[PDB]
Amino acid sequence: NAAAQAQRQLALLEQRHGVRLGVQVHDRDSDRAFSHRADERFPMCSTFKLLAAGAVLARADRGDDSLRRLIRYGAADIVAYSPVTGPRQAEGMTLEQLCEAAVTRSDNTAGNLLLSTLGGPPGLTAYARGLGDRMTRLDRIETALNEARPGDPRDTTTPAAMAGNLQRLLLGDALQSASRQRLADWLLASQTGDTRLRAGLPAGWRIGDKTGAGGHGTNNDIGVIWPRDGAPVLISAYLTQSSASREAQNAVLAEVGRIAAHAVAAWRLGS
Repeated sequence: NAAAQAQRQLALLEQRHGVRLGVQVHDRDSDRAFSHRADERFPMCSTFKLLAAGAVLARADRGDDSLRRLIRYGAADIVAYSPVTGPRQAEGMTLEQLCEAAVTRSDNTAGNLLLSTLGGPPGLTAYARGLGDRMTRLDRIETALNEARPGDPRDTTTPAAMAGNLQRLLLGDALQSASRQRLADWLLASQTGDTRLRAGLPAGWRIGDKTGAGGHGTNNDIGVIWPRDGAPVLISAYLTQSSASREAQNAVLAEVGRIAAHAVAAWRLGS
């Protein structure tokens, strides 16, 4: 069937690029799924920012925080790759501006500032447990969490666990409808994955995605695909142990996107 063909394609792709690849895809239209290593652990890298923004939105939903709250921070708090938070440091930024910077732009200081409102990495882990995710754990802050050492449990998820979180946050009831829309909008506005999953999608399809990259040849992309004419598709793609360049890694993820889009189309056509 289409799921078996997609799984064979992923196995061949993994072998020819010398990587360890973890993928979960779930098409909400046909309700069908396929996966590869979906129960194995992979380093999250910046993909944690999707969860962090979800946790902030959930707090806003229950009145435990406010998206309009102004957060002050110092030059001493700035870490690498902070294109939004760096220039705004003296004036501060609101919680919603920080969520947008973290999700849409992958701003690292923004991610750390979100974590600071959640009780740190332990707060994000607790949030994941509340979503029914028994695997994901965050232990470090940016950029330490990007080490991505094989075998290290810190700062890891599984493709299946993260796909479940995408479902609850974007498509289910973990967030109120308005907050669900905000998160989708921040993800759909991202460009950081233009050469990753999005590059493999048919014309007119959209993806709201969160990328990440780290040590040991780690490069990830997770999100929700909205096809041109179909219900949403959850996708979580984690790649690690590449010996190749970043551009080569990105092209592997683009091919995962093509494999996923073809399976969705095949389920639609009845192939």
